[PDB]
This record gives sequence, C-alpha cells and structure tokens, in this order.
Amino acid sequence: APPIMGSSVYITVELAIAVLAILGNVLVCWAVWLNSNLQNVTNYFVVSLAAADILVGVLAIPFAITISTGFCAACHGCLFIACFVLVLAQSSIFSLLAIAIDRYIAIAIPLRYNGLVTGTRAAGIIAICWVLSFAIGLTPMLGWNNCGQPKEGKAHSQGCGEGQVACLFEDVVPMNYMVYFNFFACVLVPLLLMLGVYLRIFAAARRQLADLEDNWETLNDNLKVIEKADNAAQVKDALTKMRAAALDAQKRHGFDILVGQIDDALKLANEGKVKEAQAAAEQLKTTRNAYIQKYLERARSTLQKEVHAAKSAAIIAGLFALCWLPLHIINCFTFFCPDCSHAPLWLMYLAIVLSHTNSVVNPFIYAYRIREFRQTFRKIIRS
Ligand SMILES: CC(C)CCC[C@@H](C)[C@H]1CC[C@H]2[C@@H]3CC=C4C[C@@H](O)CC[C@]4(C)[C@H]3CC[C@]12C
Ligand SMILES: CC(C)CCC[C@@H](C)[C@H]1CC[C@H]2[C@@H]3CC=C4C[C@@H](O)CC[C@]4(C)[C@H]3CC[C@]12C
Ligand SMILES: CC(C)CCC[C@@H](C)[C@H]1CC[C@H]2[C@@H]3CC=C4C[C@@H](O)CC[C@]4(C)[C@H]3CC[C@]12C
Ligand SMILES: CC(C)CCC[C@@H](C)[C@H]1CC[C@H]2[C@@H]3CC=C4C[C@@H](O)CC[C@]4(C)[C@H]3CC[C@]12C
Ligand SMILES: CCn1c(=O)c2c(nc(/C=C/c3ccc(O)c(O)c3)n2C)n(CC)c1=O
Ligand SMILES: CCCCCCCC/C=C/CCCCCCCC(=O)O
Ligand SMILES: CCCCCCCC/C=C\CCCCCCCC(=O)O
Ligand SMILES: CCCCCCCC/C=C\CCCCCCCC(=O)O
Ligand code: NA
Repeated sequence: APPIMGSSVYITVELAIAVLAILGNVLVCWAVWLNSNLQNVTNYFVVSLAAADILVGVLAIPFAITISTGFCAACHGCLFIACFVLVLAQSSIFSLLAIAIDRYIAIAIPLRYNGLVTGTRAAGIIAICWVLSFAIGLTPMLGWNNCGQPKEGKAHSQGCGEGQVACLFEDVVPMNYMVYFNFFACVLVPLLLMLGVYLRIFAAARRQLADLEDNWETLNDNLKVIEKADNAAQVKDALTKMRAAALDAQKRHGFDILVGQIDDALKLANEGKVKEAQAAAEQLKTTRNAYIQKYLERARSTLQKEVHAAKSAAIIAGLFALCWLPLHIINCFTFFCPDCSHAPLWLMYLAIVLSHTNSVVNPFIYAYRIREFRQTFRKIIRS
C-alpha cells in the first residue's frame, strides 16, 4: 500500500492531539494566572508541566510528523528534531518529581513549609530543571549519535545530497542512549523515586491520622479511668497522662482551658481530694465537646484534603508512566533482542501517539479532581 495512506492517518491523529494539548494546557496556564487561590508553589510546577505539554503540540508533534517522512536533511539538524521531545519529557519528569517532593514537605514538616518552599526558590528550581532538561535531552548532539555512520544506501535511494541523511529517529539517535541513558537513568529511576516519595506521603498521612484518633481515644479513656478511680493517686496518674497528651496535641483558647483544667484537677489530686479532683475532671468534657472535637475534625479534614491532593498528583505521574512506557519498552526489545523482528510500523506509530496523548490528559485530571481548577475553568469558558 502507498506510504501516504497510513501516513495520513498517523499525521491526522497527531494533529488532533496537538490541538487538544495546546488548548487544554493553555487553559491550565490561564487559570493559574487569573486565580490567586491557584497561585502557590505546587502550581508553579504544574504550569511548567503545562508549558512543556504546550510545546509538545507546537513543536514536538510537528517534529514527529517531519521525522516520520524520512526527508533528506543534514544529520545534526535531523538530530535536533529527533531529540527535542526528549527535552520536554525530561522537563515533565523534573516537574512531576518536584510536585511529589513539594507535597511530601507539606505533609511531613507543615510548620516549616512556607519558610522552606517559596515562590522565589520554586522559580529558580524550574529554571535549573529546564537547563538540565536541555542538557539531558540534547546529549546526542554532543557526539553520542550515529551521524558518523550514515546509511548511505538509504540516503542515495532518497536522492539526498552530500552530508545529508534520510531523517529517521532510529537512524540518528543511538538505541543504547535511548535505553540506558534516557530510559533507565533519566526516566525509570526518577519515576521509581516518585513512587517512593508518594509511599512516604501516604504512610505519613496514615500515621498522623492514626495519631489523632489515638490521642482522642487516650483523652476519653483516661476520663473514664478518673471516673471509676478509688483513690487520689489513681486520678493523679491518669491526669499526668492527659497533661502530656494535651501539650503534645497542642504542638489555642481551647487547649489553654484544657491544660488549665487538668492542672486544677491535678492540684486537688495531690492534696488527696479525690472527689473534688474527679468533679473538676468532669469539666473537661465541656471543654472537649466545645473545642477539642472541633480541632480534631478540622485536622482530620485537612489531612484528608492532603491525601486527596496527593492522590491527584500521583495519578498524573502514573499516567505519564502509562503513556510513555510502551514506547520505551519497544526500544528495549529493539535494543536487547536483535534476534527479534522489529516491532511493526503501526505499533510504533501507536506507541508514539500514546506518548503524545499524555500532553492532553492533565487538564482533565485537574478539572475532575481539583475544585478550584474546575470552577476556574468554568468561569473562563463561560465568559
Ligand atoms: C521559536 C521557535 C518556534 C523556533 C523553531 C525553529 C525550528 C523549527 C528550526 C530550528 C532548527 C531547524 C533545523 C536546523 C537544520 C536542519 C537541517 C536541514 O537540512 C533541514 C532542516 C533542519 C532539520 C531544520 C528544521 C527546522 C528547525 C528545527
Ligand atoms: C530562541 C533562540 C534562543 C534560539 C536558540 C536555538 C538555536 C540557536 C539552535 C536550535 C537548533 C539549532 C540547530 C540544530 C541543528 C543544526 C544543523 C547543523 O548541521 C548545523 C547547526 C544547526 C543549524 C543548529 C544551529 C543552532 C540552532 C538553530
Ligand atoms: C505499561 C504497559 C501498559 C506496557 C504494555 C507492554 C507493551 C509495550 C509490550 C507487550 C507485548 C510486547 C510485544 C511482544 C512481542 C514483540 C515481538 C518482537 O519481535 C518485537 C517486540 C514486540 C512487538 C513487543 C513490543 C512491546 C509490547 C507490545
Ligand atoms: C518497574 C518496571 C515497569 C520497569 C520496566 C520494565 C522493563 C525494563 C522490562 C519489562 C519487560 C522486559 C523485556 C522482556 C523481554 C525481553 C526479550 C529479551 O530477548 C531481551 C530483554 C527484553 C526485551 C526485556 C527488556 C526489559 C523489559 C522491557
Ligand atoms: C521517546 C522518543 N522517541 C522514540 O524513542 C522514537 C520515536 N520514533 C521512533 C521510531 C520510529 C520508527 C521506527 C522504525 C521505522 O521503520 C520508522 O519508519 C519509524 N522511536 C523509537 N520518537 C517519535 C519521533 C520518539 O519520540
Ligand atoms: C548532563 C548533566 C550535567 C550536570 C551538570 C552539573 C551542574 C549542576 C549544577 C547545580 C545547580 C545549582 C545552581 C545554583 C546557582 C546559584 C543559586 C544560589 O544563589 O544559591
Ligand atoms: C503553531 C504552529 C504549529 C506547527 C504548524 C505547522 C503544521 C504542520 C506540521 C508538520 C509539518 C511537517 C512538514 C513536512 C516535512 C517535509 C516532508 C518532506 O520534505 O519530505
Ligand atoms: C549544559 C548544562 C550543564 C548543566 C547546567 C547546570 C544548571 C545551572 C543553570 C543555571 C542556574 C540559574 C538559576 C539560578 C538562580 C535561582 C536558584 C534558586 O533560586 O534556587
Ligand atoms: Na508531560
């Protein structure tokens, strides 16, 4: 069959993906610019991620359509159009890792987050990561390429001029670079790091949620211990356990009343006044109902919002892996199994197309999972 037919389907699908990648991610950038509730450090990496996907539609996809034709070109110019998508994918990996690390700092040290993670430091990390993405993605342009050994038979059959090659990805970009350097070192290792960070985020959140329910249980159990105590020394022991727990959960008016009321009951318990200490300890229930339960449920609601936001960011990282892994796995078969027939052209186009679809998916995940984004999208679209 004429090459231009299956080429037309591939190119048409690519152009459709490019249109969707630009539109959805311009909408993400417009939402962050317009809404100050979306202007935080986490979303500055989201915007950098969206900028990379905009460039996938504007440059990488036109480059991919070009490289698929095998047109005659100077080898190093062919190398650039083949490698620029590697820059954008690397930038995405840095942004995804930074988002995960940012959410871990928020869940692990919320007391120092605003002092450690600032907009100025975020903007500098983003600039550094873009420079490193160019260095990693364009490493073949520094000499690790196949331009020294061109397929002159393919170039002559295409009528290419002197110094030109049939511009094809696997003819200019070495497979050992794509497998060992790009996939294993620069893609697989950071994704595995992302997985570990997310595991530590969800483990820390589960630990802090368990600690809240434990402190709540310890407060109410020691309440009953005081109620059914038989001597003043037992009430003293239980109150000492409540006071240490009250200060640990405090690390404002409700806790000042709570600790003060415990100190009251502990003073009577030291004097041997058991029924006076028990009666004073009963006043803690009034403080617990009016103040302590409100703090526990607000902290619980805040921790669950962080789990929800971390799940949304993990889905984004997972979809990046799902969309990009098939192409990388095919490269592994090409490189590691020279006795295996090369994957057919239609599967390569499908794997290339699938990797490009990742540039479309993030704006949907924000709209479906983040209310502030969804509402800002609606306002932008409606107006
Ligand atoms: C500001 C942005 C949009 C600039 C985009 C510039 C792009 C489109 C330019 C910059 C470098 C260019 C390449 C440089 C060299 C060659 C080798 C030549 O034999 C064929 C064209 C080719 C392969 C060019 C294609 C177009 C190219 C990739
Ligand atoms: C917006 C500004 C900063 C653009 C900076 C990037 C420019 C300078 C880069 C991007 C791609 C580059 C080209 C990539 C490949 C080739 C083909 C090679 O045989 C000669 C150099 C040449 C032609 C490069 C010249 C410099 C180049 C055009
Ligand atoms: C992340 C998950 C969803 C990836 C799915 C795995 C994909 C990429 C795997 C599963 C089966 C694999 C194929 C199995 C057999 C062959 C025949 C061989 O001659 C070339 C490679 C080829 C054609 C493989 C290409 C990669 C492949 C299509
Ligand atoms: C944690 C997971 C997702 C890491 C990614 C798995 C990758 C590295 C694995 C999954 C399946 C593997 C392939 C399975 C089968 C073969 C055929 C053999 O003749 C050479 C190795 C080769 C081509 C393997 C290379 C490595 C491979 C592509
Ligand atoms: C992730 C980087 N990357 C790649 O790794 C890649 C690739 N395009 C191919 C392969 C194309 C091909 C292979 C055999 C053929 O006969 C043919 O006509 C075309 N690969 C292996 N691009 C798309 C431009 C790409 O972005
Ligand atoms: C191909 C991989 C290339 C590796 C190059 C290694 C260089 C990485 C450099 C570290 C970035 C640190 C930037 C600090 C600049 C000053 C910022 C400041 O004022 O503290
Ligand atoms: C914002 C603009 C986005 C890109 C606009 C251009 C759209 C066209 C997309 C790819 C053009 C590929 C050109 C074909 C290469 C030459 C084929 C050949 O000479 O054999
Ligand atoms: C060829 C690239 C080799 C490796 C380059 C190393 C990366 C250094 C890039 C420039 C850093 C410029 C930004 C530093 C200022 C902001 C730092 C910050 O606020 O944390
Ligand atoms: Na991306």
